[PDB]
Amino acid sequence: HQGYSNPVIPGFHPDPSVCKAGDDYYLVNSSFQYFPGVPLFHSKDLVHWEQIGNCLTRPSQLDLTNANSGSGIFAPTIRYNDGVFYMITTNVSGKGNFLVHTTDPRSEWSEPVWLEQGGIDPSLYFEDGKCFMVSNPDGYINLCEIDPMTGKQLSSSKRIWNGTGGRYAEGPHIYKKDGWYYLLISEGGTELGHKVTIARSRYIDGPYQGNPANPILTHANESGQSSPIQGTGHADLVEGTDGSWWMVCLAYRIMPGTHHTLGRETYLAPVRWDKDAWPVVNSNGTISLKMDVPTLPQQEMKGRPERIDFKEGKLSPEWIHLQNPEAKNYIFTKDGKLRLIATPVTLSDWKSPTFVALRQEHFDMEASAPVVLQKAGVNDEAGISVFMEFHSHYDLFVRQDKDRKRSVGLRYKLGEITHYAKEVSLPTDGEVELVVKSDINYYYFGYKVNGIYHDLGKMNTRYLSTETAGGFTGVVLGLYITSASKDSKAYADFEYFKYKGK
Ligand SMILES: OC[C@@H]1O/C(=N\O)[C@H](O)[C@H]1O
Repeated sequence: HQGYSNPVIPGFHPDPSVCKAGDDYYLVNSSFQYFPGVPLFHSKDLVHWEQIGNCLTRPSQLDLTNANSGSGIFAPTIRYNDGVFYMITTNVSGKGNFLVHTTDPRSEWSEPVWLEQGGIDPSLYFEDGKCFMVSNPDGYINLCEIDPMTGKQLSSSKRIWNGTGGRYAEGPHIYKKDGWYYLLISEGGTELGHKVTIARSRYIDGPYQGNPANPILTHANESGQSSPIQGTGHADLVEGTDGSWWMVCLAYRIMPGTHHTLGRETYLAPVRWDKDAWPVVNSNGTISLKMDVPTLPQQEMKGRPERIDFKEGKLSPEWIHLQNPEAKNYIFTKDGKLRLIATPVTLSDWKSPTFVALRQEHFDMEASAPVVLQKAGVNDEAGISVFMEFHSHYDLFVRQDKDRKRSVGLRYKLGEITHYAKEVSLPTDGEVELVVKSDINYYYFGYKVNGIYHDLGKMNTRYLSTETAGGFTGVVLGLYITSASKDSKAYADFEYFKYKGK
């Protein structure tokens, strides 16, 4: 009933949108180049969230050809109306705006319903048996009516607002309260200038008048400059079960030199919203890591296991691939290991490698996995990659050398640099466990064989940040295999994946 920590969903979980279905809450994030797309969460208290799945789970729903950290799936919105869940988003690597729907969030969602109105950050609002769509073509918030089942546009598009004057007006959502249509948007861009602004009108099609107190949430001003959280924005308003008001929003945690590697994460703020009043977010339009505020009655949810095993023969919803995966290269063995089949595709090829990953969700963490490389030709490799983008990733691996010898290598890919930090000869018997640790300053790398851990050294975190590497995503930790030899049938088995955050 009192207090929680932010972020409520750590690591790469940007552009949160939430809906209330009775006493249940469901939340979606943008996923960019990753498959499956649009992670889908469930909560009873807005604080604790369980990933129950992903909205885009089949190739027919999600074409990621040539997608990267700056393309693919952008901000999604989730809405619940009359027993139907709708998820509306943009695929910028494909045909643009669309939605999918379902009556059961845990089931397979529909095929895409492609939409006419352009721009990005589409969102839906329902009233009087009608479905209204907003998005942001040419920087203007546009409104139209749609049939959400057929995707047919039923009214002409109208420009309803263009924000307070701040840059990159996006994330529009309409709500109705106290006889006003409230239009909430993001301005300022998704870096340090991020802010949430709100306008209202007696008519859904305007004219909209801005809140004199805008912005309603931002760390861009003097009041936020010292905060370890920056870039607060892309909010979605939601009602508590007790009639209180809340918002989910994105933000990030800054690192030295103004860097962030954990992506934009999902944050929660309380909102005061009196009858006939404008909303005020957490008193002064800021949020904190420790939120000492009343909450809905709290219920803990299932999280990521400290040791993930593959005995069940199914990866949980948390696991993500680069672009559209070659599904036959990920298999589960008789003794319950993850088996990854090699292809020649490296992690720098801008195509889908045999690569599957979990988001890094803590500054201080340790992750590890045993690696059993088999049927390998010379220079075939398998291991763990600390991955931001095809041009920005640190790779720790077991490599097949000549004469049945093997080694552990550590390779840093940064633009035109491909730097071999270490190449260490292995003992011919002994299962190798590869180990990646981190703190806010460095990744540390090592390996364990025959009960002895060996340090392979460290590398700065800043080179994998969004500020350095570009794009819209966060660091992921991936298991991978790449062949580089004539006619290779190499594969590698991974018995578990350990992840523990401090
Ligand atoms: O990518 C175009 C805009 O740039 C931004 N921030 O820098 C906004 O979030 C995008 O809408």
